[PDB]
Amino acid sequence: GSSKNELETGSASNCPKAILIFARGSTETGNLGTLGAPLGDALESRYGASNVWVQGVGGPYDAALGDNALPRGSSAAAIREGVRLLNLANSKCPNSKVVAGGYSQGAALAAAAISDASTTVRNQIVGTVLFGYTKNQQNRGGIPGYPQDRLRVYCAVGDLVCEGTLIVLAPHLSYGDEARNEAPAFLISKIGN
Ligand code: NA
Ligand code: NA
Repeated sequence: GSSKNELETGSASNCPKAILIFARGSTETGNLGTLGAPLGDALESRYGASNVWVQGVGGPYDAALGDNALPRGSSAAAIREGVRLLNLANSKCPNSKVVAGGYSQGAALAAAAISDASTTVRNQIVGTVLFGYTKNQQNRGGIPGYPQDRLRVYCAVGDLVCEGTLIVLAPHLSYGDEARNEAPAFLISKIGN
């Protein structure tokens, strides 16, 4: 489908301006899902496709429904895969700008992976977007250890997963416009001209 693996396939001899690492929502196919794919497209339209590596969080992250109930909102193995990818970006391309994101379970995964990441890796992540953030309430609109200016949380009116519950209703499926417009505009501001 819409998956992207450019951090895995790219050459440390041609590091890009930006690397996006994005985690999909529960039951979404591929490694980007409905929001990661247009978010990556938008960054490639702004900077050129060869100047952005788009990477989804796959492998061990199976976006299983039951893993929402685990304490941080995803599996330990899925969070560790997020960390692994952030570290691969830092090992291959330490001076590339990293931007991160997630939807739904994937926003919990991203938040936990950024919390667990080294000071070096968190410093390289210039911007993060979270859509339908399942730990919005519990993490008070932030990511632990991550400066607020680098974050945007998109929590729709009536998306109760942002309100300390795991109740999934139609507003949870409303983020496509933000993934094509406000969210990439924010990441572009953090990457720079
Ligand atoms: Na690309
Ligand atoms: Na919307």
